Amino acid sequence: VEEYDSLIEKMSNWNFPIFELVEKMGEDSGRILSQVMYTLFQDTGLLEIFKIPTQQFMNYFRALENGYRDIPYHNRIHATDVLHAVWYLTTRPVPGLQQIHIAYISSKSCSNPDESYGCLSSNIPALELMALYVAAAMHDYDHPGRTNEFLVATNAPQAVLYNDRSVLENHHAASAWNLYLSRPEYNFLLHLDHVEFERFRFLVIEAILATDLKKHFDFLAEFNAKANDVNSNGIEWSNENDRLLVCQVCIKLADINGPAKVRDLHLKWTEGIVNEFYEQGDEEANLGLPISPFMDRSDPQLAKLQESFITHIVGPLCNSYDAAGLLPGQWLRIFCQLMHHLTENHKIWKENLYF
Amino acid sequence: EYDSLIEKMSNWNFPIFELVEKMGEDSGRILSQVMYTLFQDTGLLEIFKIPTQQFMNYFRALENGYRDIPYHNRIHATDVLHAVWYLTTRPVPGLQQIHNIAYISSKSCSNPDESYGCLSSNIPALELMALYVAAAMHDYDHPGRTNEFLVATNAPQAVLYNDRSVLENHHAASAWNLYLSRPEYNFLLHLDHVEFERFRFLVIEAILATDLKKHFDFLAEFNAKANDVNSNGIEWSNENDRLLVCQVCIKLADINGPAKVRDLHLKWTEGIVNEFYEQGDEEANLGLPISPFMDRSDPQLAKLQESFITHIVGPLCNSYDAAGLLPGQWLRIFCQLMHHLTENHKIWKENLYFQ
Ligand SMILES: [C]OC1=[C]C2=C([C]=[C]1)C(O[C])=[C]C(C(=O)[N]C1=[C]C(C(=O)N([C])[C]C3=[C][C]=[C][C]=[C]3)=[C]C([B]([O])=O)=[C]1)=N2
Ligand SMILES: [C]OC1=[C]C2=C([C]=[C]1)C(O[C])=[C]C(C(=O)[N]C1=[C]C(C(=O)N([C])[C]C3=[C][C]=[C][C]=[C]3)=[C]C([B]([O])=O)=[C]1)=N2
Ligand SMILES: [Mg+2]
Ligand SMILES: [Mg+2]
Ligand SMILES: [Mg+2]
Ligand SMILES: [Mg+2]
Repeated sequence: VEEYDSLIEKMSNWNFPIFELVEKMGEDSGRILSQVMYTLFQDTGLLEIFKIPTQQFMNYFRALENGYRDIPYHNRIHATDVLHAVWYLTTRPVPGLQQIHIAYISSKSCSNPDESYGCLSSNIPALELMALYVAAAMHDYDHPGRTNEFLVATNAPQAVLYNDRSVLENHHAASAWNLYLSRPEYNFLLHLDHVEFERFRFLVIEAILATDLKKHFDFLAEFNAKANDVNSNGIEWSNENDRLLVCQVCIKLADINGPAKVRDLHLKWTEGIVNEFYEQGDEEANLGLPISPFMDRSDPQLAKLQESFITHIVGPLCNSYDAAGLLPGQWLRIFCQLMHHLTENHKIWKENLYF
Repeated sequence: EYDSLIEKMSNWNFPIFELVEKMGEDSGRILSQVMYTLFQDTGLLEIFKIPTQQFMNYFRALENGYRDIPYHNRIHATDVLHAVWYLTTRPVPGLQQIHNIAYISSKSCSNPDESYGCLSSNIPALELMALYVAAAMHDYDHPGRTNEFLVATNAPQAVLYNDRSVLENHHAASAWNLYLSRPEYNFLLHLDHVEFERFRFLVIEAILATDLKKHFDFLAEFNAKANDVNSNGIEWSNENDRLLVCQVCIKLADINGPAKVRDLHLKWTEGIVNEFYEQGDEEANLGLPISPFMDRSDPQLAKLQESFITHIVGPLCNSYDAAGLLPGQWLRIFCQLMHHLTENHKIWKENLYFQ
């Protein structure tokens, strides 16, 4: 209860210094995702709204956590960071977004300054935002630190099992749900009815499956058509598919936040993913496979990787989200914190490349 | 045996149940024998230098993976394989030829003249083999339940595949898993990494197209390309246009019954309802709502047949026929299975309206 208010205050910062929390937990850093999950459901009130008994909640997420491996990047910490991002993006105030309001959540840890500000929490039903948060928690569960391309190339059992389509992302969702159903001391959704649960599950899976970057430009196209058509009105908040698509793009952005954060955090995350890349290159080399781009430890091209990734993947996504007026910011023109971070970071790396 | 069979199968209404009966004790080998026969007829054995031993090893395994169930069995698999072969080889009125990169011709007929074309002339041999192999696999290890049943009951397969195309993913996944499960099966040993990778892709795409939840999606996409009056139809040079044609081809092959002689249509109908009723029997036992048309003690057999021919089969055949891809002959044009389809559609409309 003392600890609760300490943490919720730290996480109200977009640049939540998570690695300090991992260090502060030291010995019990393995429980980071379960503690943050609890904290955020309390903050959003999702516990009271769906009458979630704490024992099972904690049972499940404690299991989920342990399903994340001890690997540089695709671990409990990443899962937690992404969960934070989606929560922040869906709760915090957005300039010029209409409010509207089947239950809906509010973050106890802030009210919309005025009526010129809206929250996604006001426009997306609580059931749907819970899916997104739970999806964030699961989205990389039991990730083996290899890419889809690697698994397909090597005809890995998983790759065969899923016919080479969204191999990891299907496995994340499948083994996560398999866990949830694997014992009754996990069924924290016991107070949702058949239809609510069916739907919840659907929404979670769609959210997880959207994190595959092979589908990146497809998702991005579909979103600009709906949201960023100049002759259309953007997002019909009343429409089921328009709401899902918003959440899909939200988690997509949450999953790759680093370049839109302070350098300190961006670089820590970078360190993690390349270390995971190099382990894969090490294995590729051993099996006599062509070493994937930017995975040859004896040739980083770290500037080229960062710039390419910001330019081709992160940049266009954030601009679509920003153009659609869905990014939390404040009035002056509008100041969008992570668009500043993204631009500052994009410039630093353009610089290291050119010179 | 060879010349006997190939002559019988040159009939669109190939009387398969006679062949199953004629094979009697060796009726379990029907799919492997027909597979062999048709690759010989098309010359696919010589073109990809396929060693018979492994070919037969694999397909004999594949056969055994088909269960002893009313409808989704080796016989259905064989029927569908026949349909795709017939549709892709036989002469099509008014279709341009192009190449008759390897292409096949059926030893068991030449285009009567230059006013006739074959699909075999317009789709590469690699791609048509995928289709045929896909037909063979397309229902492998089918448990005689619907996707909706497996999803409803949170069956392990349904969880494994996150409720998307559950059976169709399993058909392709466990089929390929078998092919790779021992080297005495590798009949494609003379394709290079790229050719094989691609072949596999094409096979899976073909199998996954047989999910009827994607029916209206596939149907839309096809009429857009093929039957647009302001577009120039099918670019036979284009990879995606050719795949889509094969997808629609197998789609149509999987549900051919209504476009066959009433004798055959009704035999197939008998099979599927017997499979339906076994599922209803189980639904009843688990205290689940019995799915439409699955309560043996209440067939509504006319309503099922009429609905299915009108809403699923009818529109598909008309799209294929409008796009001028159906084998037929000049007079106007007589399309045999359009006649069958219409006569059958009328007989069922009649049993409904009147009885
Ligand atoms: C959150 O903070 C950051 C996250 C960063 C990052 C920097 C900060 C970064 O700097 C260059 C790179 C990545 C990155 O590559 N993540 C990632 C990649 C793939 C993958 O699919 N790869 C490498 C093939 C691919 C690349 C481009 C397009 C398609 C495929 C799968 C997963 B995952 O979590 O499952 C995650 N993430
Ligand atoms: C080859 O010749 C014939 C084939 C016939 C047929 C008559 C002749 C027939 O008469 C009623 C019905 C069927 C049929 O239903 N096949 C089938 C259906 C579904 C399915 O998805 N069902 C039942 C829900 C559904 C029904 C209609 C529309 C959408 C969904 C899954 C699979 B399978 O193999 O997995 C196979 N096939
Ligand atoms: Mg991932
Ligand atoms: Mg991730
Ligand atoms: Mg099927
Ligand atoms: Mg079938």
